[PDB]
Amino acid sequence: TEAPWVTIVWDDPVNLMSYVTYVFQKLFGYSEPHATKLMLQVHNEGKAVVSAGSRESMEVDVSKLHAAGLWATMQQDR
Ligand SMILES: [Mg+2]
Ligand SMILES: [Mg+2]
Ligand code: NI
Repeated sequence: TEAPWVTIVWDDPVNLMSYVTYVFQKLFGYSEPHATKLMLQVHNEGKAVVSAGSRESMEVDVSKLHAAGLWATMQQDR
């Protein structure tokens, strides 16, 4: 069966919170309040879904995030 996927960013001990907010705006076109909210969700919960779409589209988002130095994975949405 067909299924959509999500990209998840994970908290890490090195990166700056301000960097993550910028990366989400730059890579995804998100507004500042959206990017900051997602950043704080990852930082306070340990992880958060940052984007959603086809498996192929999430593969691109994971690669973009890895090149930025962020810990990203993808998984099917259930
Ligand atoms: Mg990270
Ligand atoms: Mg879900
Ligand atoms: Ni921290």
